[PDB]
Amino acid sequence: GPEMVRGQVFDVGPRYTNLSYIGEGAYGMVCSAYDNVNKVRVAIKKISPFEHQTYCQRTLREIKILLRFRHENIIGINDIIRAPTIEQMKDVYIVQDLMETDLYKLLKTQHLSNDHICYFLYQILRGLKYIHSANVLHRDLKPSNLLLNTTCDLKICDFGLARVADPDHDHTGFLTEYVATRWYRAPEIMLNSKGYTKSIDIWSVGCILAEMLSNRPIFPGKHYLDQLNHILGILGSPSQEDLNCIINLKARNYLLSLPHKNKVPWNRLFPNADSKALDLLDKMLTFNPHKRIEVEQALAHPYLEQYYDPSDEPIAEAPFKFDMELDDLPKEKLKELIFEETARFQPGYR
Ligand SMILES: Cc1ccc(-n2nnc3c(=O)n(CC(=O)NCc4ccc5c(c4)OCO5)cnc32)cc1C
Ligand SMILES: Nc1ncnc2c1c(I)cn2[C@@H]1O[C@H](CO)[C@@H](O)[C@H]1O
Repeated sequence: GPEMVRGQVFDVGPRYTNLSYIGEGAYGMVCSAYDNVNKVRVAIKKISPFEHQTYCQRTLREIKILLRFRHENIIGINDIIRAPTIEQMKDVYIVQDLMETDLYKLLKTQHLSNDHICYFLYQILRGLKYIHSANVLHRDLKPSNLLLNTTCDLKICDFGLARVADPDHDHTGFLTEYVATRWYRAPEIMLNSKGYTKSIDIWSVGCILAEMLSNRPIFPGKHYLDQLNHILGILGSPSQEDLNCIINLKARNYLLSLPHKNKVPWNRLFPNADSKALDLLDKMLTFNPHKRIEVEQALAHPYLEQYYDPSDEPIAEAPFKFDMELDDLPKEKLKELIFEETARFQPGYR
């Protein structure tokens, strides 16, 4: 019959066998398996998105982007398995390089040395440099989306919320819904931004750097608005100039309605941290997204000086483009596009 794991068919045989559970998450079990062709254990994520129209959006953009990207610090797609017809296609299996852990799990069981933190940050920013050079935003960076192995190699994964950048259409209203993980959301997400600019990913990296420095999320909000209160709990109330930058008056008055908060100095929060790391952290976690440091400026910061090397930091061929976007297309048209996009892996084909 068809192999299966924890009362669930993982119909990846005969090529992939000897399965073993890793974990779940984005409506999909993840297993390792032995690839009987390439003779190596691989990771396989099972995805069932065709009931819900958003899950289809997230699946298609992920596949499309990850098939186009080629970068040491970004997880690739090695194979995609699905039924040969389509009405049979109820599941999609995406085969990827097997990594050993992720930063989230690592931080649960280890305090990182400064040397380790510096190197992990470099790799995160090296990967991000590539993504942003394609004008793509990851939009959900966090420790559990950073895969690792014992040799300290790092790969960014989970491009389900990724989009082509779009600063022209970034403006949105106060309190707009959002899907990305609360603790890593830039302040402007709660104020006037849909997260369509590169500064949104830099904020998230700053959050991760703070977490590596202390093994504690720096901004653990419990609810939507509470998240913004935590951020101001460290940054302090916004400056006059920064208040004005905010366009719509609703968000502007909400900020005015908050009690004044004193800025907690970085080296008071992290007394044992490298002062160069704190200087870069300060520039990544800046309230005003226009003043926030850019990925190449972060790579060129004194903290990363032993690694920064543009000749060893690939960039993209040219800006990525979605021929048409996916936020209106019905989930049946999306399934079709997922079908064609995955056909290149169907045994046979020319
Ligand atoms: C409790 C506990 C604590 C710590 C550790 N580990 N594990 N590995 C290491 C390790 O490498 N360094 C030194 C270091 O800074 N290396 C950077 C580097 C590694 C590869 C590169 C590289 C740089 O440039 C290219 O390739 C220090 N401490 C470590 C393990 C456990 C279990
Ligand atoms: N390619 C991989 N190698 C190793 N583990 C992986 C992956 C992938 I894709 C996902 N996971 C595991 O699923 C969760 C994502 O953080 C975690 O449980 C994470 O360990």
